[PDB]
Amino acid sequence: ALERTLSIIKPDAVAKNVIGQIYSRFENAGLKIVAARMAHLSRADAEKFYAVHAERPFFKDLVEFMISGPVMIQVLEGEDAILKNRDLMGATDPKKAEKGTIRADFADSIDANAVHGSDAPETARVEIAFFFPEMNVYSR
Ligand SMILES: [Cl-]
Repeated sequence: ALERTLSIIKPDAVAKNVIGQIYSRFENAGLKIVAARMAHLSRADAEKFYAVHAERPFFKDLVEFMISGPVMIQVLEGEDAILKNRDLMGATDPKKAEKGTIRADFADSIDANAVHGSDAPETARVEIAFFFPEMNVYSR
């Protein structure tokens, strides 16, 4: 019963050099990094990634904050990986995010919000496949 979710450490949190602290929150919550790479998404990639929000007001900002610098992309595996990741991340608005979460601690605003996590099983499957061939996802 170990599912997988896609996580991105966004360019604001990479720029702060806290990849390690965030990673440790995943690992101490019993999640395992089974795929990882550092990438700089093109605008096009960010758009396909965020397609589900295309005709939305916050789309422009969400793409441009995702492509402003390098990001750290990983597949996290474990029991209830998707929801555990979401608990660790906290609310999308840091202002309304609980103490001890990744966003409360590292997010500068709604746009510069430190991380992404997949929101359900179907989005997790599609996001993992977007960034990684299974050949490079190592279940352990
Ligand atoms: Cl551009």
